[PDB]
Amino acid sequence: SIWDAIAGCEAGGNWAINTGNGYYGGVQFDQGTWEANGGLRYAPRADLATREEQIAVAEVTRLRQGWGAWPVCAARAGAR
Repeated sequence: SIWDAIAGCEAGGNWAINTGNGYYGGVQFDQGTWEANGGLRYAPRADLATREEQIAVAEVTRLRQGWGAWPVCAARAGAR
């Protein structure tokens, strides 16, 4: 559950957060990155997808992009 720690850091654990800052949901995806990593299969934006679906897209993103996708929070979670 490394993603729960990242989501604590990115979003205070609110997987449905949508504050209008350019980023969405528990791990603060921008829209380009949600769609490029297959997110539209699940929901129109990351905050409209479930925690499990957001993690699924985040696993694809990490494999494609690395942890550099979450510049501080991945470190705070112990990440590779």
